[PDB]
Amino acid sequence: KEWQENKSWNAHFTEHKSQGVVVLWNENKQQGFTNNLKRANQAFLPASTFKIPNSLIALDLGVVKDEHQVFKWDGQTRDIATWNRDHNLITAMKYSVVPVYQEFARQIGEARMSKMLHAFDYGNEDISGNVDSFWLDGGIRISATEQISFLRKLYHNKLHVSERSQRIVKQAMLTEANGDYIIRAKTGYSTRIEPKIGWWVGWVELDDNVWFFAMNMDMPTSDGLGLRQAITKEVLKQEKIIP
Amino acid sequence: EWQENKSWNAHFTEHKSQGVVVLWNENKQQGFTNNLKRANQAFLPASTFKIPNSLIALDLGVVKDEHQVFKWDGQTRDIATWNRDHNLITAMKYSVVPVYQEFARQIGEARMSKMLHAFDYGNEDISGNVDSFWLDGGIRISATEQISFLRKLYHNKLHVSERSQRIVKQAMLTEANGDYIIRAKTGYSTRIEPKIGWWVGWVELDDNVWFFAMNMDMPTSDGLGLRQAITKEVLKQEKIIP
Ligand SMILES: *C(=O)[C@@H]([C@@H]1N=C(C(=O)O)[C@@H](S[C@@H]2CN[C@H](C(=O)N(C)C)C2)[C@@H]1C)[C@@H](C)O
Ligand SMILES: *C(=O)[C@@H]([C@@H]1N=C(C(=O)O)[C@@H](S[C@@H]2CN[C@H](C(=O)N(C)C)C2)[C@@H]1C)[C@@H](C)O
Ligand SMILES: [Cl-]
Repeated sequence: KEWQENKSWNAHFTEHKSQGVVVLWNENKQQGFTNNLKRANQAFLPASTFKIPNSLIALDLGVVKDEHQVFKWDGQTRDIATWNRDHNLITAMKYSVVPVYQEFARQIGEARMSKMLHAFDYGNEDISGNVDSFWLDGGIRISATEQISFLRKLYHNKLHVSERSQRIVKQAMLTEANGDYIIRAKTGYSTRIEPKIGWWVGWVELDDNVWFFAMNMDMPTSDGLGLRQAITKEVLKQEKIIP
Repeated sequence: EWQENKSWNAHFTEHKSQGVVVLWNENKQQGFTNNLKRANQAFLPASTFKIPNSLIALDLGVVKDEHQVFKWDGQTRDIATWNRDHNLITAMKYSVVPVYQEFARQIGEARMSKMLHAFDYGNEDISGNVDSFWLDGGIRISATEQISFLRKLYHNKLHVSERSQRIVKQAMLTEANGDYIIRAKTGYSTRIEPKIGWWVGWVELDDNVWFFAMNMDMPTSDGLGLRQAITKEVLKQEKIIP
C-alpha cells in the first residue's frame, strides 16, 4: 500500500490533550504513513515554514548574496529578543526572524513571488494579501503532504532555482546532527488567523535512506510549542527511524 | 495504486482552462488523475453537496420520498427553473438551492454535523449555520474524497438506510443509453475564489463501474458545459465510453 494510516500515533497527541497530524515519507520505498489521511491533506497558513521558499527565492534573485551577508537590525524593539539584533541567513532562519524575511519579500515583490511559487508548485500558489505578510495572514495555504512534495524536490535539487540556492537553503535548514541522524527542518507557528497551529517540516537523513516529515498540531497557546518536535520524535522513535 | 497521466492535461488546454479529473476503476481498484496535487486539494462542494444533503433528509424523514412536492415560495430568483414546485428528482436536476436550504434547516445543525462526520464527508472543522455553510465556504472536499464518498454510496455502505441510498442514486441519474449509465451531480462554486465547476459521479458498464470526480477553473458561466464535455473526452480517450 502506498499510503498507510496508523491511528496508533494518535496516542502521542492525546497524551498531551493535543490534536494534529504527522506525515512520514520513506524515500527509498516511496511509501507514506500518517495518523490522519484527511488532516494530512488539509491546507493551512505556512507561517514560519514559508522561510524555506522565501530563502530560495531571495538567494536565486540575488536579494541575498550568500549565507554570510548581514541584515542590520532596524532598531525597532520587538517582543522576540533574538530578533532585536543583526542576522545572516543562517541565524535568521534559526531564530525565525520575520522582519528580515519581510524585507526580502518586499525586495522580491509580488510578481516575482507569485511566479516563483507557481514554478515550485507550492501549496495553493496564492500570495493574496500584503506582499510582506501573506504567509501569516493572507491567502496562501499548504497541506502536510504538499510540504513533503515541495521538500522532496528541494532535497533532490529539482526546484526551478540554481543548485547553489538549494544547497545554501539546505545548509540553513540544519537543525540537529549526531552519529545516528541529521535533521534539516523548519518550525512554524500560525497565530494571526484561526485555527492557531504549530508546524514542523523537514527530513531525517540516515546512512542509507531519507525520511521526509511534515507535522502540524492545534496550538491554542504557546505553552505547547515544544511538542512540535517532541511528538514528531516520539513517532520517529516508535517507527525505529531514530534511537 | 495511483497513476498520474498528464496527457489528459491536453483536454483542459484545448479550452484554455485548468483542472483535474480523477478516475477510479472499481474492478481493478486503481486510480488515475492528470494532477495529483489538485486531486487532493479541497474546494467548496457547492451543488455537489446535494448528494449528502439528500441522503440525510431522506434518512431523517424530512423528505418522505422522491414524489413529495416542495412548493415554490412565490419569490422570483435568478435561475428560472427554481421558480416552480419541485420534488427530490427535479430539485437535484436543477440544483434548487432554496429547496435544499429548507431541508438543511429541518435537519438542523446537530444532526447535519453528526451525519456528515459519520459519512466522513469534508473538513473536520465545519463552520457556518446549517442553511449556509455549504454555500459560503464553511465546508470543503477534494476530488479524491468525492470518489471515496461515492464508492460507499454505490455499495450502500453509508450509515443511512439502503432505501435512502437507492433513492439518492435514482435522483443522480443523468444519462443512460445502450452503452452506459451515468449517475452524477454537477457543481458551480462562485462565492469564493477560485470559482470552479465540478462533476462527480460514476459510469456503470455491463461488467465494471468507473468513478469520476473533476473540478476545473470557471471564471465565467460560459464554460459550464465543459464540466461534462471534458470528463467525457477523458472517458472516450480511456475507452470507457464509445
Ligand atoms: C514562525 O512561524 C513565527 C515565529 N516562530 C516562532 C516560534 O517557533 O516560536 C516564533 S520565534 C522563536 C521563538 N523562540 C526562538 C528564540 O528566540 N530562541 C530559541 C532563543 C525564536 C515566531 C512566532 C513567525 C511568523 O512569528
Ligand atoms: C450548484 O453548484 C449551484 C447551481 N448550479 C448551477 C449550474 O450548474 O449552473 C446553477 S442552477 C442550474 C443552471 N442550469 C440548470 C437549468 O436551469 N437548466 C439546465 C435548464 C440549473 C447554480 C449556480 C448552486 C449552489 O447555486
Ligand atoms: Cl550542512
